[PDB]
This record gives sequence, structure tokens and C-alpha cells, in this order.
Amino acid sequence: FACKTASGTAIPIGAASANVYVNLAPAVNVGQNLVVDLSTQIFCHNDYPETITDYVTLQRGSAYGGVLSSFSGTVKYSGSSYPFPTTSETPRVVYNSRTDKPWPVALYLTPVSSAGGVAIKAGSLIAVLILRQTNNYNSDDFQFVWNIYANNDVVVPTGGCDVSARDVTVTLPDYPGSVPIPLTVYCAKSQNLGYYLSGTTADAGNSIFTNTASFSPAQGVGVQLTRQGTIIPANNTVSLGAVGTSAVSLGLTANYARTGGQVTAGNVQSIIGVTFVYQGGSSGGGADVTITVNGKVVAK
Ligand SMILES: *[C@@H]1O[C@H](CO)[C@@H](O)[C@H](O)[C@H]1NC(C)=O
Repeated sequence: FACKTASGTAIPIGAASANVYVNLAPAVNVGQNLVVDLSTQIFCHNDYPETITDYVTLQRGSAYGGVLSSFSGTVKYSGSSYPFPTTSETPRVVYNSRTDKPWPVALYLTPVSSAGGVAIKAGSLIAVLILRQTNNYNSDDFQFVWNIYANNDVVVPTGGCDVSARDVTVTLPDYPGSVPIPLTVYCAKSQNLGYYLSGTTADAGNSIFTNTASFSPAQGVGVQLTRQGTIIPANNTVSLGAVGTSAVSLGLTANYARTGGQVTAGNVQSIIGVTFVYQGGSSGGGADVTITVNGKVVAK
């Protein structure tokens, strides 16, 4: 049983522990989300098929590591789906040829939110998989571990929906003026989706985000979000209707809005969160998207 990664790196044969660096492409799917499809990342063969037939199983206790360790999901192992972390034995994968074959494994996460995400940095541990190798001629076995590490920066979705970006920055024209906010959402299947804004507001109406610019800021002005002129206050669910596989724009626009007194020259900045919720669902977790709105009041 000899394996290698898609990037050509050999996995130490017969080692009790190995660190395997792999690329992940997480995605929302119906009922569960893909974290990493290892069948496109790990390829294995038998160097001596005439003298031995290799059998490899995934063992109980295989689980996500690091920032994913509190999430439950499933593992698809050679066509069969199991709870992950693993509590059951898996069928054997037979290696009876010198021709490379993908290691038929994909790791999934059970959706818990509407459009939440978990950032995975490159070089971080994503899973600790326990393998057991046997053969067809004697009772010798070998139990070893593959520590799966991320090659790339990725965001693993934790809900039924995903966004065009997790962080969006827009620049308003000089006061007064408006700018569209490019931000869309889609769901693996049709969801009655909504969202709400969060941040710090300056007004009684809870609809003008405070200017938090630290250097030479303006006074008397904040940032207000609109949807075709309609004003969106903070902490107020806005329905998007039914959102399916085709991306739906939130239709948001940033504007300046007065907070009292003269609007004076300087920088304007507001950091606004966007959190998605299903119709009649709880407002769990933090912001799904962070919008940074920059602006400037210029003295005449
Ligand atoms: C948002 O609204 C909900 C419902 O009234 C309330 O429980 C929560 O405290 C509000 N949060 C803020 C920051 O106003």
C-alpha cells in the first residue's frame, strides 16, 4: 500500500504517523456540506500484487482536527456514508494492482447555521484519520494515522447557503453620495432566507452606523444602508424571498446620513455585519459577512 498526494508528494509507507498536505474546495450541498474530497488528493497502489493483496479500512475515532473539531458530519468511504467522527468500522478498500487508484474518501459537515462559515488557514490541521492495513495471507495488521493539513486558505460553509464574499469593502463618492454593495447569496436547495445588519449605530432610529474612522474623521455623519431607497435599520430581518441555487443579490447600497449638527470635513468609516437567518429561525452565531464602508467629507 503506497500512496502519494495530487502534488506528487509521497506519503511515508509503513510510518505510524504522517502529515498529509492537501487542497480543499468546500461547498454547500443538499443536506450536508463538503469539507474536502480526498479522492482528488490522495492516490494509492499495491507495489507487489502477485505476492500480497492489501486491505485498508478507516477506523473508529477518525475525526476533524483544530477549528473543525466541534462539528459533526459524515465521511463517504468507498461509496458508503458513515457518521464522522467515526463510531463504526468501514469496509475494506482492496489494493490488488500497481495502477494508482484514488483513496475513495470525502469528509462532510452537518449544516447547523443558515450561511455561516469557518475560516481554515493554510497549514492548519483539518482531520486526524486512523487507518488499519491487513492482507490476504496472514493475520499481520498495522494501525496508523494520517493527519490531514490544509494546503490553502479556505472558508468551510456551516449552513445551507453560501455568499459571494465574506468581506466586502466599498468606497462611497465624496459626501453626499451612494455606492452599490456587491453581495449575493445562494442556497443548495430553495430556502426562505432573510438577513439582518449589525454594528454600532448613532441615531435613535438605529439605522445610521457610527463613523469609527480613527484618523482625521468627519463629524456629524454616519453610514446608512438602503435597498432601492428603502432604509435598512440594524437588527431587523429583511426577507429575500425564496433563495435557491441561482445567486440572489441582497440589493444593498451604502450612503452617508446625518447624525446631528454640521457635517464637517474628514474620513468616514463604518464596519457593518450581515447575518443570514431562515424564516422563523434563530439569530445564532456572529456575522456571516463584514462590509467596510469608506467615505470622505471634503471641505469646500
Ligand atoms: C435585536 O432584536 C432582538 C429582538 O427584539 C433582541 O432580542 C436583541 O436584544 C436585539 N439586539 C440589539 C443589539 O438591539
